[PDB]
Amino acid sequence: MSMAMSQSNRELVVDFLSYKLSQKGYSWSQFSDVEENRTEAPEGTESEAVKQALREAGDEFELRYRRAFSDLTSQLHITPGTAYQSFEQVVNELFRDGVNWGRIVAFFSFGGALCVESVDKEMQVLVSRIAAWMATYLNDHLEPWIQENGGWDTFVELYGNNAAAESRKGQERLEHHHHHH
Ligand SMILES: O=C(NS(=O)(=O)c1ccc(NCCSc2ccccc2)c([N+](=O)[O-])c1)c1ccc(-c2ccc(F)cc2)cc1
Repeated sequence: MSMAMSQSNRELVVDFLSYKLSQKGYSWSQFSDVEENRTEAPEGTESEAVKQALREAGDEFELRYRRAFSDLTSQLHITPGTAYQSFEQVVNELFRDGVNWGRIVAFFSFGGALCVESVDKEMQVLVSRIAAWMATYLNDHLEPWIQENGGWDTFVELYGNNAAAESRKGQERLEHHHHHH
């Protein structure tokens, strides 16, 4: 069978996380140490598309929304006290109007943003904790909706273009016929 969503959540936040960490030079394998097998050329499949959309989303979403969670992040001060309580409290606030594809892109970049920042200073020990909270939220606190709408394949085929348009141009005045009369 396909048995999707079998384990594309725990390593979903870590995959995008490293994508933003390597940009700063923090890496991830060195975050909490842990033995390092190797992974030279295992291949396996590496044919995931969600990581692609979530990638551009972190950029596109960070343009039209000059102010998205400017208050949410400010309400997540990192410290030896809160963690999943305040994180879920402000996070649930995002998944309240209605679980949507964009909402899933905002909660994703929002989490990686908390790790890239906590690690940007000198705290690479609470990265698995934050990434874990987002991993569980997607494990069974959102998946049921990801498929009810269509599934990750839709989250990309719907917005994440994949050379499927086969139109190239598309402009032509305004890709429309001014139906508004
Ligand atoms: O528009 C939203 N969701 S959506 O209507 O379902 C949508 C719309 C367009 C795109 N993409 C095309 C335009 S770019 C974009 C991408 C992600 C988020 C926003 C824009 C995507 N998406 O890619 O996931 C998703 C959306 C808008 C605002 C918020 C939001 C909620 C609370 C906040 F504090 C800040 C922002 C959360 C989601």
